Amino acid sequence: AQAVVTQESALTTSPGETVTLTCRSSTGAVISSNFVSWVQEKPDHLFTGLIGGNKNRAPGVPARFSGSLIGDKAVLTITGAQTEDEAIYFCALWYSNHWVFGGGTKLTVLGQSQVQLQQPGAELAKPGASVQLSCKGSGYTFPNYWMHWVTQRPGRGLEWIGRIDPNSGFIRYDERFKTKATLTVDKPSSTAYMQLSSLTSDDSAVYFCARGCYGCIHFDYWGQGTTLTVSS
Repeated sequence: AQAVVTQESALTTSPGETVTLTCRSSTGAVISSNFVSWVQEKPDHLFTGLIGGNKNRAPGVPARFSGSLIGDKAVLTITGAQTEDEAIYFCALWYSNHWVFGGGTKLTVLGQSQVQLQQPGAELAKPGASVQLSCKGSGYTFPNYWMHWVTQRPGRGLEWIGRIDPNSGFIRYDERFKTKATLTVDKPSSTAYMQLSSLTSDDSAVYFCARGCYGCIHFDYWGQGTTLTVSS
């Protein structure tokens, strides 16, 4: 509904400590049909998925990361923090027909890939116009995965736009973007496209593609993000 996902604002740790990050729902409970993912953001908006399906560690994620649902919440535990774990951690919950991200937890640590999703670094467009963003997937079987699209605006949060299944052609849009975005794919070139229409400068943001599928670790791999600038 009007679902809001809330996380710790900040946490401070040091090497060898155990970190507990939590993720709670405004409905009053996180449940297994929320299909929780945990993702990690490092500087230059560099996103890495860690946990998906509430409790499954993504391949190539270090063993010190674990996730599960405990009590009324989703929990990410780092058992033995490392300095490279300094980052922003977001949880993402499925609510009936869209994904909702938490506000992110900033983790400070004292003591300071075959799969590629290829996006242009930047695009420029004028207000009132439309722009086409592209994301080329390589190192995996493109038609066997959904492509999610997500946006992050300056200093603010993550918002899910939609996803497309290349095999069935099924598209699910977030209500928030259903007039703004149009998703397509070209299977032979292994490329997913997003058209953004009726551009204003509030559309100036970073736009990411990320992988998913039915029963997979959603948002396990991410493009670098295209920085879109809308200016005259």
